[PDB]
Amino acid sequence: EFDSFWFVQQWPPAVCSFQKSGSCPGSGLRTFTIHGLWPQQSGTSLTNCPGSPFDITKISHLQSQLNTLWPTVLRANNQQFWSHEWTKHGTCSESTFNQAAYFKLAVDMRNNYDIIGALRPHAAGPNGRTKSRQAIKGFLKAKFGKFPGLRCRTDPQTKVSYLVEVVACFAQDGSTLIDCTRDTCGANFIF
Ligand SMILES: Nc1nc2c(ncn2[C@@H]2O[C@H](COP(=O)(O)O)[C@@H](O)[C@H]2O)c(=O)[nH]1
Repeated sequence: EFDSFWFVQQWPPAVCSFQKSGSCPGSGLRTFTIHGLWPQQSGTSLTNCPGSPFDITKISHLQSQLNTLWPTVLRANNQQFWSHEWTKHGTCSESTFNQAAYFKLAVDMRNNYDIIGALRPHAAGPNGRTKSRQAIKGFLKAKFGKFPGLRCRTDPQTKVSYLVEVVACFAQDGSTLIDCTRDTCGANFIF
């Protein structure tokens, strides 16, 4: 039912910068974390596929890694976030990846796709300054071999565009990187 995966990582500070009021734990993180692993089909995310109910016992061995790499950055309950991501996205690839394998896949993908690490050397790390879409995609392609998908958000008040997420696209095997085909960023953005 799926032809690929979108492995979506979020930049905590940027994500939380849009919540103009209230608390947001993401305001203090300094590394990219996991938003989700989304099975794809025909250029769109497959969602809410019939499948097994979320079962925390299937990933109990990964709780340390998941609390570190897949915390919620908006709320406080990490498990609630994992459950939601499984039911809305994970079920769509359960035909080949059971819950344990799906979450292990996301963890391995995160450990194998260190965004800041790939940008740091080329002086492209975050600093609240303007960055080039082609430059950033170029540095990530040079390091990982394929083009990532960049996701930006515009501040409703200043109209300034900020990088909020980076997508690594994978083939249906969930291991072979492929080029992403869409960005929601303009030629330049703050990072
Ligand atoms: N993007 C995002 N959503 C989160 C996070 N923690 C909890 N959520 C919740 O998960 C929803 C994301 O749904 P998704 O787009 O992954 O299907 C959000 O609307 C929000 O209510 C987080 O760290 N990032």
